[PDB]
Amino acid sequence: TIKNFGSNNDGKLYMMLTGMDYRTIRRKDWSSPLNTALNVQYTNTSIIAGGRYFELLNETVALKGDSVNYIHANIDLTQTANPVSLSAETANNSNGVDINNGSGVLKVCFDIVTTSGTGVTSTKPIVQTSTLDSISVNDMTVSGSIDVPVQTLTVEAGNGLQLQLTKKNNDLVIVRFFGSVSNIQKGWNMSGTWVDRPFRPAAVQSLVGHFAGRDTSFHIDINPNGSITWWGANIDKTPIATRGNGSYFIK
Amino acid sequence: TIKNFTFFGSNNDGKLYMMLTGMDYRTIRRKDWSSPLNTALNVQYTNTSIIAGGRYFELLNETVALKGDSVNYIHANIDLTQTANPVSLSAETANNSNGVDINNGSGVLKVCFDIVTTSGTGVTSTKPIVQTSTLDSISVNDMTVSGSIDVPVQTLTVEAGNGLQLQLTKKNNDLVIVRFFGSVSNIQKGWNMSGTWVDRPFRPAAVQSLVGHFAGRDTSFHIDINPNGSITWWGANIDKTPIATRGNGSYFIK
Amino acid sequence: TIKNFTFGSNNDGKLYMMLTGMDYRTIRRKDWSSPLNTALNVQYTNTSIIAGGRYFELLNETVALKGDSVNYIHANIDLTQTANPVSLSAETANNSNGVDINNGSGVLKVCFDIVTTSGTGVTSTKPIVQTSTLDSISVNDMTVSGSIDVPVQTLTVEAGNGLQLQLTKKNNDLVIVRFFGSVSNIQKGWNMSGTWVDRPFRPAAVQSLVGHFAGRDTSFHIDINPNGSITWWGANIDKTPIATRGNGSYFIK
Repeated sequence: TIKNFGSNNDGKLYMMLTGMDYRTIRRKDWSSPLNTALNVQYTNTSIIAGGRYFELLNETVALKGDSVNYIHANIDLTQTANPVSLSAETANNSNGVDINNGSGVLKVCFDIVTTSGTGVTSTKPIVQTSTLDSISVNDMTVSGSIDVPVQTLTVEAGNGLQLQLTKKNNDLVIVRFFGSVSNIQKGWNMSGTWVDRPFRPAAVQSLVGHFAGRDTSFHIDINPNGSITWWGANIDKTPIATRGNGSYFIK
Repeated sequence: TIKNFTFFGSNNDGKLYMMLTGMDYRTIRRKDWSSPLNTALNVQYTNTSIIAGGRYFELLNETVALKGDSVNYIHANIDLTQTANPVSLSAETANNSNGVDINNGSGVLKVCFDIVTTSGTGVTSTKPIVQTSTLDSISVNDMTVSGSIDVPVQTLTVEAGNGLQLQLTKKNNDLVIVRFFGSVSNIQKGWNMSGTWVDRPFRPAAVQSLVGHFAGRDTSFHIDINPNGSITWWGANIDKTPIATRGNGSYFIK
Repeated sequence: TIKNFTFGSNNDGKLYMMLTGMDYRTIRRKDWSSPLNTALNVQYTNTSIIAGGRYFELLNETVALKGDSVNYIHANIDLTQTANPVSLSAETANNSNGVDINNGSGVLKVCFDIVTTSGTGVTSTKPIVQTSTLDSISVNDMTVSGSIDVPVQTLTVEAGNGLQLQLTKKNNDLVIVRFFGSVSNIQKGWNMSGTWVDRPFRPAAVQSLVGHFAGRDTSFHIDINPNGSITWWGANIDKTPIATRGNGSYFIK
């Protein structure tokens, strides 16, 4: 059975409070769903979809065998007896239908159940997405991963030197050295392209590199203006391969 | 028109809603279900929901007149004494948000939610005010950030001794990048540098070997930052003539 | 006094808990005005609390404290006590019990404040943290005043030829490699003859990591290849080992 404990304005209100759109859910299994043959029984699961709260209380959905089943909550607000029904479908058919601003049936997938010919072999929930703008927090613990913006830049610095720069969170940069340097003196600026503004550090950064197949090393300074100063020893006309990773903060 | 739902207790629900979403009186929740329409020096909110002070209301074809050649700060104003129309919009020359607690006392709440810049003839750009979620501790599985994460940063300059200087920057109380400066002289391999030890908040759990480079040379050194904060020299021996020491090395505290 | 409001109260309770991402072991709490500390008492002037998705207000509500003690202030919710389901207690420990009052019977106890006293009055107060338990967050900007804890994995590799690597990976992305051991019998371009880097630490692209020979002016680098093998790119080393040290960093992604 399904209990359905409203107004369009409350639907919108609740969606805004929790930061959900029409393509996700809030979901809590208070007790575990139970698998029997080609069926899942939701014993006590609460769902919020489109800001509308409902409960799955010993509600069984029947499955297709040897398949990945996409379990959907389907909300039809005019079906005043049973507004919510469950379906098992061959694809994620979530439709993003706005049931608080317009007519229509909201379909939203919340579970993925894989079956053999005779029973359930695995279950994976659909993620519950909280879409937020700016967060001020004291502490955070992450069990998976944080995805931050990444930008890349290849710089032909001059004299054969190449830098491949990767910047994450607009702050941490790792520079990978490539190419082969020749015709440069200590203290000389390299003769090629300056580092693009978004990768320039606030203060001069000395990055250590290594000459491949040798026991010798160099460093370069990436200056705040984007210029690059050579601080290895003088190199004559024979190019020497330059390699290594160096890291700096922009901020 | 403005549809006023959480009004005429409404103050108890207001407080409840503010608490659930983590908002104070100086921010909003806001959703344009359809785009506002800009026409000459006017913005027409076609279908926008706002929560201000935990009070939910809708702007349905509600137009605000704008000042020309100006940055217009669009405010929602909530005055519970104006029983017939407790919410109104204004376009103002500054952000005049006032943080007034309308759920516990009298007063008019003003909160800016849009910034609309105009030429002489119409809207040239619109930028919403950010919706701030003020949270204490978060446990999350995964996060995607489109802008940036700001984490705490601490810096320390250490006169390590023998002319070596370290400038340490620590972020999230964990990742440290050390920048070498100064010039080293009169030191042997294996000796502790004769100066100041690294302050406790920058000390690593395990010894960290940081590679540096001698400016203008093909030669390098490393130092160890020991868990006790001491710094051990692991370049070759250096005589009386100082040699300039540079380079960035990174380590984790934890 | 305690004024109760959220008392289908069970369904609204679960609804509110789900909207804010709270379980039965935390609260939402806001002092709209400052509590008053008066001798061995705290007077909550105007404080709202949500516990188990139930909202209530502490209005001129005084809790007597033990002297020279750390007092754990609890909200206690017993839905069977219809006329006054909520009461406050000051206790010698955090005795929060996580009782599910919206699905089951029982008294929920949840600590929300820690009030420390001298012999005569309050010396400090510290609120209990309000925990938001969320699944996936999509955000524009975030500011953190404390710290972010991300996953950390470590790996020690007996790489071959005497070279040892200690790798630490954070957020499944940033790796810092610490070199140890002493290397011998290797040439430039040769793969180290030991254990390859485990799959979870392998980079998408070849990473050159610079190291230093302890007590010397000389340096080397190794390449960690996407297949997990490690290629020597120092000068050739004969039979006599040389101690290898240093930190190098790379991104996996």
